[PDB]
Amino acid sequence: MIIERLVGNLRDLNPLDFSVDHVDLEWFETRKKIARFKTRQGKDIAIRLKDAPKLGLSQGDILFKEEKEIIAVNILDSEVIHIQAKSVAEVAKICYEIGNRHAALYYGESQFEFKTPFEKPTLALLEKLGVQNRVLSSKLDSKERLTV
Amino acid sequence: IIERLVGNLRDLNPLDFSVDHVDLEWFETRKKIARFKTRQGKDIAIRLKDAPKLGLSQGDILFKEEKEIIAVNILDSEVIHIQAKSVAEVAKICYEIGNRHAALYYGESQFEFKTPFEKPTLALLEKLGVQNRVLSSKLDSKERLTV
Repeated sequence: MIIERLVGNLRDLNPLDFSVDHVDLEWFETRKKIARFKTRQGKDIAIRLKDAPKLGLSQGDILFKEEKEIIAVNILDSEVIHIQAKSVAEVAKICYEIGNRHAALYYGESQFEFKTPFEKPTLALLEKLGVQNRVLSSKLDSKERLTV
Repeated sequence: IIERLVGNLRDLNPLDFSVDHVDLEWFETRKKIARFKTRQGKDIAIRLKDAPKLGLSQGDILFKEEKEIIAVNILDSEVIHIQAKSVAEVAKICYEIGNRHAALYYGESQFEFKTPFEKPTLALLEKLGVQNRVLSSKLDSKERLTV
């Protein structure tokens, strides 16, 4: 149908248990408040949200639940530079330099880790600074973005 | 014309000396070639070989003959002194100031940072609810974040 409100998330499980269909978003499309998708199973779906989370849609956000049938957001993976900073000093240097390049940036899964989309210049930079990183196909979750 | 630094007043120097000072703005500290006039009115030319990549610092000696010194002094300016509460906040503060393209410097303790005053920057900082005080103080080159 024409979805206006999130119905929670698969994380606050949900043993599934359910027949979950998925909408596949790029990490950059997760901030759309009005749009039309087609689900994995090909259902036609419309979002015009009231009170989208300011951060964007996250993995597992339930768009639809009728009986045992679910539709949920899933974020496609992309190539991502996984930055591992050695100190607080280096954190500020990394963040300030990426912020300068106006690249997107996200919190990693540990204090000194940070994740940005892959872009040749970004990586040139990171290597120039001699910062540790690996490129990986992985998932930029909205809830972990740096506001900006 | 001065081509080489002769160390710094910090590695003292009890003074002891008749120190004249060149007065630079924090943004002028990266000049490699230029002409100044000292505080005492001497005329002085810099064409440096191997300027510190970071800029001239407070107290960098430009000239020493006998007891007479000439040294760099960085004029104080209004500076937002940022005190971040966590590593998380450090990355958000730094990334947002970088975005704004503001200058940024390391403070004197781990979660302290200093940037020129500018209304937007401070608007931002208050918007993020970050702790800061404005103060006339000194942005030393050696503590800049490269870019």
